[PDB]
Amino acid sequence: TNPYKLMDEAAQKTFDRLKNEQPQIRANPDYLRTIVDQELLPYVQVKYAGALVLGQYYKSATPAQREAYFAAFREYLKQAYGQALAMYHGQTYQIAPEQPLGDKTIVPIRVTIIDPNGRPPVRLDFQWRKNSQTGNWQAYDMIAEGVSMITTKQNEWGTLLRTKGIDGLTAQLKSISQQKITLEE
Ligand SMILES: CCCCCCCCCCCCCCCC(=O)OC[C@H](COP(=O)(O)OCCN)OC(=O)CCCCCCCCCCCCCCC
Repeated sequence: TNPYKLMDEAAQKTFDRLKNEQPQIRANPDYLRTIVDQELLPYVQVKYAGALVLGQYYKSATPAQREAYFAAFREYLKQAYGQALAMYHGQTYQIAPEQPLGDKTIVPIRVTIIDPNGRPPVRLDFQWRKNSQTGNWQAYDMIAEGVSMITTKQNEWGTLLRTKGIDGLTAQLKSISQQKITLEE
């Protein structure tokens, strides 16, 4: 279980479904949520990325609040990444070539989304951590062009956390995950 292979398998499998399952996506755009759930989330440290988004506000949550938060957060990943896969129009991808890992516990792995018409590339640095029990590698952030998504969400949900706490943020996640995914034509 090595992050460069996993990064590449996740990518291969996602692109395959996006190319070959247009009928399913067009019959029901929320079917993108499946492609995210089956091809991308198995490699995502969903609790850890959820907890990082909470920061200070993790310590204060009851187990009940945390489990309701994480459930909401996974639904919210499927919806949000689903809505991003709605931007597919026959892009291809490139992976950073494998480095040796040595003793490193964090590794950034770039996937360049490549436009078929030679429009500008999108550089996504996926952040992989070695799990400290199992040794397995999982993604826990995405740096889109220069910017951490996790930091982007800390900043954007910070008032909602100061005003309404985890419960407020869990209500907003559930709310967004109920938005039907929309397709460009
Ligand atoms: C590896 C396979 C990659 C798939 C790419 C397929 C190509 C399809 C074409 C579309 C181009 C892709 C880039 C879209 C532009 C963009 O980055 O934005 C896509 C959007 C940002 O946009 P927004 O303003 O809607 O944010 C507002 C949306 N709420 O991020 C998101 O979902 C944000 C969600 C991130 C939440 C916290 C971060 C958790 C990190 C966990 C890591 C998960 C994946 C790990 C997998 C191993």
